[PDB]
Amino acid sequence: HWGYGKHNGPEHWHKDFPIAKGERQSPVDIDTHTAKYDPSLKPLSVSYDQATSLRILNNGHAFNVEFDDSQDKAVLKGGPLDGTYRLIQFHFHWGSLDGQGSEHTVDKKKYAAELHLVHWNTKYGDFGKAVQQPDGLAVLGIFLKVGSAKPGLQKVVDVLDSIKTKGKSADFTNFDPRGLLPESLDYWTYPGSLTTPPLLECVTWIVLKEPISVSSEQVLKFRKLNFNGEGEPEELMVDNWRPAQPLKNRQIKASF
Ligand SMILES: Nc1nnc(C(F)(F)S(N)(=O)=O)s1
Ligand SMILES: [Zn+2]
Repeated sequence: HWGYGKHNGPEHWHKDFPIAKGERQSPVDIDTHTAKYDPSLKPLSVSYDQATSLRILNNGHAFNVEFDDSQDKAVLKGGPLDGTYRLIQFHFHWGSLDGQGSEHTVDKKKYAAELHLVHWNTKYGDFGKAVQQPDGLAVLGIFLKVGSAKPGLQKVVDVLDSIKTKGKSADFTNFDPRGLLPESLDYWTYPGSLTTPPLLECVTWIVLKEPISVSSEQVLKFRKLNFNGEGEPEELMVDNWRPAQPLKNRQIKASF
């Protein structure tokens, strides 16, 4: 099935998922000189004080930190969004080397990794109905650069050794995602898609301008994870990013 290798990677996905060549695919290159400041944009509201993490899972492509989304505990509102979007999970994309790993690029610059916090529109009642709607999801993306350590990331780094291979999971309660956010909430926003199969065109992307810093040692532990299952030959989980897709005369709007 799909992956990130030469024989099942991004350039192959369109055969099973034709929407890969669609009109609003993600990620994209953010040309900062062409993005336009949008005064219609309301301020962004990230309300994560009640967030309830439950578990972390290696899904064979990345790891997901899962939240309890059976109530309005952690939500994203405002900015370009109408309504309330509830946090369901976050995950990362990262590279084999510090010069690559992000999915979005900024003036063609690639970061070492990208964090995605995935939220769904509560008006659609559940995640699987929301991904079938053009405004069903809101994903907050945050770039990672290598430099000083991110203290709030270390509890994630700490548990990765217990979910090395595909299908492993570990308990991950009481994790606070507020510890992953940069100081500034300035952002770029555009309509796009999931960046993995099934590549559904349901996402309002909100990409923060300010990256967070993580240490070399932290990202190195990311790179010790495995795409394969236990007892199979080691395939390091690296370069699980989709490259930039054609913008197709969407306009990227800036909040600043
Ligand atoms: N892991 C993944 N979880 N969600 C994924 C997505 F494809 F939906 S993304 N990269 O947020 O568009 S990747
Ligand atoms: Zn993602």
